[PDB]
Amino acid sequence: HSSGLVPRGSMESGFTSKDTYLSHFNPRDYLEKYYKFGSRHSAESQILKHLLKNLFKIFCLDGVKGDLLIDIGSGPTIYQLLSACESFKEIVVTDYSDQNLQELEKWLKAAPAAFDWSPVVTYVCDLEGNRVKGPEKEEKLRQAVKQVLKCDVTQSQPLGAVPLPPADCVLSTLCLDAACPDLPTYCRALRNLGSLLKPGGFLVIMDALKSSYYMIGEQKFSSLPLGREAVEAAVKEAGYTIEWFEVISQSYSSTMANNEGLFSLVARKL
Ligand SMILES: NC(=O)c1cccc(C#CCN(CC[C@@H](N)C(=O)O)C[C@H]2O[C@H](n3cnc4c(N)ncnc43)[C@@H](O)[C@H]2O)c1
Repeated sequence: HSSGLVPRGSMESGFTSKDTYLSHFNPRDYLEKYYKFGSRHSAESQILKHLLKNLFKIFCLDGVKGDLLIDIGSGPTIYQLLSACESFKEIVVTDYSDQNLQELEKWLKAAPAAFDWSPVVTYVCDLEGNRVKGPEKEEKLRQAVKQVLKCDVTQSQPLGAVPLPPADCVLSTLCLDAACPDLPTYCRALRNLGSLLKPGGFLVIMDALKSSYYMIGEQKFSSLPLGREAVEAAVKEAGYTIEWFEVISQSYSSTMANNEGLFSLVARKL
């Protein structure tokens, strides 16, 4: 093993192996290290609020809406879907790592051991005008999530053999940097994801810029350090057109990730 020197599961290829996401990725540690939302003025909270505001604007003031939205690399998180469940009749959340989708499956049952998204749900409700309070928002979301599937962005069929109608949208937060060891792997995954999108559908990606790693405590995972133009071009060569592309300076703390901001885009398959 490497021991901090380089990302775990990467001494050989240079990039954390996907089997490492089944070995050493503890979703409950991840949730508490990035989504506690306990103090709102952590570096983690400021980033999350921006993610939530972008999702709110994309899904509640912009057009993006429809019948099916497929979220890619959900991990064990549900925040990226709270504003989205207002505009899509059905949401299918996916992930590669069985540990993350069970920690997810615990949350749709509202099982007591589950992680508490209570305050995060609350912050999205006030954004959306306080039509509802938390518990109903969570219950609106829980009925919308209609499937929990094993997923792999590196495959010709990312979702394997599971049949689904073409999605009205595909979303992916903090995954592709984590899932793709290089630019050709990165570009291939965005074409694999287009495999699930109707023509003229929406691709919504938010990720980290020039980030070579992120931490969950002391276990270090690899991240593809991409710049805006690398991402801008990678998406363009996957067969999409970018309707909006935004970049913010705000970064994770040096202890958790060495990103230089995050990016946020809306694209459409040509
Ligand atoms: N880039 C940085 O430095 C950085 C900065 C800040 C945070 C993070 C993070 C992170 C964790 N992330 C989920 C987070 C997400 N839903 C969210 O919280 O927003 C990993 C996800 O990708 C895994 N995966 C791995 N291989 C895959 C493959 N081949 N196909 C499909 N999925 C694959 C999944 O297991 C899933 O867990 C990274």
